[PDB]
Amino acid sequence: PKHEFSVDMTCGGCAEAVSRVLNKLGGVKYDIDLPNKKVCIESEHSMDTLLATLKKTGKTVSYLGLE
Amino acid sequence: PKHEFSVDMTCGGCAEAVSRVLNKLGGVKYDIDLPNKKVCIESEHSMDTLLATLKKTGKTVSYLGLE
Ligand SMILES: [Cu+2]
Repeated sequence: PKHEFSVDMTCGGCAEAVSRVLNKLGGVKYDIDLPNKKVCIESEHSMDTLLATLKKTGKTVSYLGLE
Repeated sequence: PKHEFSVDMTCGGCAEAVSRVLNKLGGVKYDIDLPNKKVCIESEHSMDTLLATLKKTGKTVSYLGLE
């Protein structure tokens, strides 16, 4: 499944921190779009696990949906 | 005790993120100096706990010692 999240990243540092928490979770393939404040994640991890992982950053996160 | 950490924050968004994770931990009095990449924390929480809480952000964190 391909999950789509809004994450309120406002600098390259914010983007890199997202990548680091996702790397720590593992079992993910992702792309981070800074100008559109979007993270897409291909994973077998649950929506809730991915959400909780992103929210660890301390950034505002919401779920946009799924393919 | 009064602990000091370096946290590699590059924008105000990064400072907010640090604020949010520390608020969620609770039992802390902190100040964040964004241009100097420094976070001072007065807490009864162990250094270990504060370090782990800061590293949750996915930002690079190091320990600048007791005041
Ligand atoms: Cu930032």
